[PDB]
Amino acid sequence: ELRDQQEQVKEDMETKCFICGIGSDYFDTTPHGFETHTLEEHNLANYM
Amino acid sequence: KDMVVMLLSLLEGNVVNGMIARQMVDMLVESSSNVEMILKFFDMFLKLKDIVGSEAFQDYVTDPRGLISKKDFQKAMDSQKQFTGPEIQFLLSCSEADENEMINFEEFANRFQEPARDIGFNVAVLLTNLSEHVPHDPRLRNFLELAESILEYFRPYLGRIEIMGASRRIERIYFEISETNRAQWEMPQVKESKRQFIFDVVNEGGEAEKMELFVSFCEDTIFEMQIAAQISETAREAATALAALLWAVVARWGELEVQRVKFLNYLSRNFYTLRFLALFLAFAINFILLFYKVSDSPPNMVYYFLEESTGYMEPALWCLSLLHTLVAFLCIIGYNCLKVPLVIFKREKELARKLEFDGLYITEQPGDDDVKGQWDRLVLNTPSFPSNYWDKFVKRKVLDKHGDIFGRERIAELLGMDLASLEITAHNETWLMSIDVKYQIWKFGVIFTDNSFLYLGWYMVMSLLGHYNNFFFAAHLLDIAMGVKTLRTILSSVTHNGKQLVMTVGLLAVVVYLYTVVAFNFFRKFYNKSEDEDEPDMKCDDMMTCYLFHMYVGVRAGGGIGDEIEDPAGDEYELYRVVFDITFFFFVIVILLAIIQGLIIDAFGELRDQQEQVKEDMETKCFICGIGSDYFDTTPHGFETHTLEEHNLANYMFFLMYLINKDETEHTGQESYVWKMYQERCWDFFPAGDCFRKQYEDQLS
Amino acid sequence: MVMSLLGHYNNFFFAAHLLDIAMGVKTLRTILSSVTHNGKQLVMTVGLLAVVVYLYTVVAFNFFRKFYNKSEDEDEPDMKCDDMMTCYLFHMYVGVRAGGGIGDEIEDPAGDEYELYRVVFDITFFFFVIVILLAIIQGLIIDAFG
Amino acid sequence: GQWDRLVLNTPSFPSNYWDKFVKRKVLDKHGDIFGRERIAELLGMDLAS
Amino acid sequence: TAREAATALAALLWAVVAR
Ligand SMILES: Nc1ncnc2c1ncn2[C@@H]1O[C@H](COP(=O)(O)OP(=O)(O)OP(=O)(O)O)[C@@H](O)[C@H]1O
Ligand SMILES: Nc1ncnc2c1ncn2[C@@H]1O[C@H](COP(=O)(O)OP(=O)(O)OP(=O)(O)O)[C@@H](O)[C@H]1O
Ligand SMILES: Cn1c(=O)c2c(ncn2C)n(C)c1=O
Ligand SMILES: Cn1c(=O)c2c(ncn2C)n(C)c1=O
Ligand SMILES: [Ca+2]
Ligand SMILES: [Zn+2]
Repeated sequence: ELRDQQEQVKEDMETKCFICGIGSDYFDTTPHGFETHTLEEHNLANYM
Repeated sequence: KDMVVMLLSLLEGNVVNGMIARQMVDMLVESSSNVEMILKFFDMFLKLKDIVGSEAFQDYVTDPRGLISKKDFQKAMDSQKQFTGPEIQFLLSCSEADENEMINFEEFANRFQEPARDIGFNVAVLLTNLSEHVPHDPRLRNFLELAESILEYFRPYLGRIEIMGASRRIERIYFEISETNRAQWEMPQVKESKRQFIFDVVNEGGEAEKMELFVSFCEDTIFEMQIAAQISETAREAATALAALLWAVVARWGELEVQRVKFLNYLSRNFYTLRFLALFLAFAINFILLFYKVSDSPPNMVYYFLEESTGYMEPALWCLSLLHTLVAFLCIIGYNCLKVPLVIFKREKELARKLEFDGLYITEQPGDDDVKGQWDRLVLNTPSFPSNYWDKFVKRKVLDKHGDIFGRERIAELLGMDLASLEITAHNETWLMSIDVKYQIWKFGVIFTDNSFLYLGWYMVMSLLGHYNNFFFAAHLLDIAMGVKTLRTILSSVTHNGKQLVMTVGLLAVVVYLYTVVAFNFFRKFYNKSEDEDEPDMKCDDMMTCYLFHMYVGVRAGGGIGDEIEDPAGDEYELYRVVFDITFFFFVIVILLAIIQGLIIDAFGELRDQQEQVKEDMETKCFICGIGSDYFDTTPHGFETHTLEEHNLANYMFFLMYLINKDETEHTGQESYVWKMYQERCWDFFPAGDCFRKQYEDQLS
Repeated sequence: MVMSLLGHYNNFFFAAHLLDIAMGVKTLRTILSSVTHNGKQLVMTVGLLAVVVYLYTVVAFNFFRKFYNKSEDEDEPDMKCDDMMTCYLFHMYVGVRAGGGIGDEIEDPAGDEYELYRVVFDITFFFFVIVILLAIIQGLIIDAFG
Repeated sequence: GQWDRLVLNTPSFPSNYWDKFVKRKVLDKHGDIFGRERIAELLGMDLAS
Repeated sequence: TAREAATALAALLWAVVAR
């Protein structure tokens, strides 16, 4: 269960944007939606 | 054919309900009798071959000459009843009669087959495109109904793709798939590569990697097809029964050059069968090996062979040793001639694309981080760098691209061409001496880099050294583990959790070492494994001996360290030792060993689950355009329609090969556009989440 | 019926009719069908275990013949690992069944030659053939039933 | 299929099937393509007449 | 059970667990 938790942390981080919640689903229709979204639109470091 | 090509090029680019398509069908109606007559001609002369090839028509043949009379001709096509009476009369008028009222069925069928193939295909393409673009056309329904047999015959050769590249509008493109392409695609040699690629690309999961590796696999598959085309054309009884059962379950001066070529083709054709039979010989030699026995003196230890019918099997091992060695060497030659070109093509393509975009040497900073990237250096200077790759102008293209910035003369000496005079002469327009050394060093270096070739080389070393000691053929028994998929997964499960496994093994070693330290510091009195009181053997007075004994006994036994410990009854430290023994049991037997076992079995379970999930995801959604089956469960038998016609995976490689084959000036607008799009190495022509139905559901009907 | 008629010839044969309980109950039917559900992987796993124990027995015959004495009496030293067939049978009968490696059966090392190599061989046999193969068989069967 | 070939050319072929007229349907479907005599020999029927 | 074997085992263990 612990190992599943560390795996789920990475899975949720990669399939969902932390800043705004939903992600990689509506953006997935646009090519490279999630990558651009997390690099420019909604990024954790840019808020700090 | 030129007529219909012009017509369909005129129609190209139309919307679902456009004036062009409406006028198209209106004009087709305006010549209803004429187009119907043409379609009837095609239908009759196409069903002609089906009629003639049938056994029912063959039964009416009653002449050793092989020519059928006109009366029997009419009777046969009356029995078939496919052709109407006036149609049979017209066919009789068309008969190439030899003045004896006898007509050759074979010549009559074959003569009017080759010239009409292209035009029949084009007419079928036109009719299919009109039906697809404008479904609500009652007038076109009659023409489609008359175009029944022609469409069915030309359907396997026909293929449909739905790339979107113009004005963000999805459109359909049709082309001709030759019989040779599909026939060679049906070869299971490329089918296995298809399975491996469809596993690997889904395993990777990269968004752009999908299309990138798809195109890379298409290029590699085309190269493999080229290679294939160029190369084609008592206890003994129980032990014997067990071996048979195992085998059953597991199994289920120019003349010199001509001979060399024939030998290479022979080895390349049945390399896999050669490997299988080599495995069987390894089984046989190990089985024969299973009957040895040692003795004190020869018939000075002696390894002498003894069993019933020595003449059957003692020379058998002797001859099969050499036979296995020769078979394995032929296996090396076959592997060198078969698959090494494919990997060298992969590496050449990868380095060329890196040199073009990443510009590894125009920037001249490999960094020496990767040994492969460093070894990539020697081969640029060789003129024969791009020979294996289909393109050989990548060096000149990169020169023209980036020599204005980095200096043309700088990369003139780097990329291996003689000088700018070499390109000037190119624009102007013994075999031993033609061999370039550095290219060969790079070639065999990358050959010695690949894992499969080293596995086969280790096989060579073992087979050659097996004559030094016959027991060394037991190493060749590992092909079973390296063969069938289940044992390959079993072996890979060990390496899957390598980091975790080694770390927990280290943790177990740490725990046992700490327990050894405390056992020496407190309980050195109890470790008395000796029986005779005259010469006691204290198992724990030195660190190394005590630690070795712990690692050897405490973990292995399962009961704990106390099994070999003298019973602590009625003595000091009795409770301080019962605590130590119970915590040894609870921390070394029931947890850590269980942790390792669970790690191994869960790694294997995860590997099997991922293998099943690959096949599942194969069906949940189509990976070309990233569309699920939800839109097509709304209609009966829908996802099959998508896979077969809309975004079929097999038809894309046919489309690429068809683009390669025909010349540039014959490309249509869509074909030229997709050619340019691929040449730019930008992948947006793919549907990319947009199917035709998604755009045109309103008028799809 | 055939077994029942055989039973009249010898009553002992009526014991084979007790297997009908398995087909009678759904749970027992699933229990027996677990073996044949994943029998493909199980057969090759058994083959792998046989291959591994064969490698270990040929290694033992090549280098460890003098540690395989099983006869307590010194008058008649019974060399269990005297021939390939006998040594392989002895391993496949005792080592896997014991569950604690072959060290329970082989005479323990007393600091003689090959002591380090002997302990490495014994520990790797224990690991590979106990913690890996038997555990995989157990997990495969229980996971198929689950 | 090799074993079920044996039950084609015998009477009372649809003993348990609801439809006892499958022979006529198979005839009317495939006799034109495969010849009436061949279908008659295969299906075990006496004759088309 | 000599110095060389223990040294090699400890070196391999440290090399693995260092990273
Ligand atoms: N708000 C967010 N900030 C950062 N990453 C996010 C965010 N939301 C989603 N992600 C996803 O997490 C990924 C990065 O996560 P993480 O910090 O674990 O990776 P990293 O390996 O440290 O990053 P990188 O190698 O790109 O520097 C992003 O590429 C993106 O897919
Ligand atoms: N582009 C695609 N998108 C989604 N599914 C596809 C696509 N192309 C093929 N398929 C799937 O392929 C399946 C056919 O696979 P099948 O069981 O016939 O064997 P295969 O592994 O593809 O090998 P082969 O056809 O070469 O014998 C179809 O049922 C379909 O689901
Ligand atoms: C000859 N040829 C190929 O063989 C080829 C290709 N693209 C991929 N391949 C395999 N191109 C553009 C090409 O001209
Ligand atoms: C009389 N009958 C049947 O007996 C039958 C059937 N479908 C199945 N059976 C058994 N139909 C359609 C039918 O008409
Ligand atoms: Ca043109
Ligand atoms: Zn699609």
